[PDB]
Amino acid sequence: MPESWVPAVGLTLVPSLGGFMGAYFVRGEGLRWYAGLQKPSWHPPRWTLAPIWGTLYSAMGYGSYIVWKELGGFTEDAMVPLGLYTGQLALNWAWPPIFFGARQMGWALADLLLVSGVATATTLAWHRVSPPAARLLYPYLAWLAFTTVLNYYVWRDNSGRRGGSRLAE
Ligand SMILES: CC[C@@H](C)N(C)C(=O)c1cc2ccccc2c(-c2ccccc2Cl)n1
Repeated sequence: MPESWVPAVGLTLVPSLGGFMGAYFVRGEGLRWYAGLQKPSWHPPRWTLAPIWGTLYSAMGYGSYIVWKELGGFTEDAMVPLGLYTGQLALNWAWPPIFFGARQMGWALADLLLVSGVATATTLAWHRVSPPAARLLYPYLAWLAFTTVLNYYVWRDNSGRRGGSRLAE
């Protein structure tokens, strides 16, 4: 039944819901909390990147199609890659603690799950089965890349107070 593939759309929508909740914190009252925290001046509007999921959303769907092209459809072979993404992503969903509160600066946890979670699961499955699909992710690298640098600016500003010895002259 065609319904078997339909979940592919759901596969990409699922992760979007998780990241949204984390972004919702800084987006809302967190803004007040951020007043204490310093955000890089080159930081773009919150409503701008927040929509990124829309960008990754479509890519994840079409990317899976590429995998379907090689396998010829959904077969035990196809279940391993796409299935892993749904499963591995869920296990990772359990990692973030800030989702419940986020009141604490621990927001950094969103960064690790965000980047490694979405990339680690997709990379092992799609890359091996469909290397070309990895290119489709292209924007994923840029989006995740911003969080790495963006996170240091906020955390370093506060965390900078401690671990100063970590840096050399
Ligand atoms: C803090 C500014 C955020 C909203 N920004 C401009 C982003 O591009 C962004 C988008 C996201 C989308 C999904 C999940 C997370 C983010 C995070 C982010 C990065 C590190 C820690 C916490 C968050 Cl919400 N940051």
